[PDB]
Amino acid sequence: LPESPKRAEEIWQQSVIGDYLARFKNDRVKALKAMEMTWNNMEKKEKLMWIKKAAEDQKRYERELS
Repeated sequence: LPESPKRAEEIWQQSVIGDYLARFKNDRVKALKAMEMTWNNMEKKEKLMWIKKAAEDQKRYERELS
């Protein structure tokens, strides 16, 4: 029953989705496109906090399995 571990990009997406949806007046394909473009353009230094969160969620998954 434990949820699968979340990738760095997914954790970041969760943090910003409300804002992109409000921007694009709830055009969901466009909000998702915009987020895809943004993540793809982000430098490693900007992705690092999300990489860390993804590493911790792998540990969360492992705890929950045991």
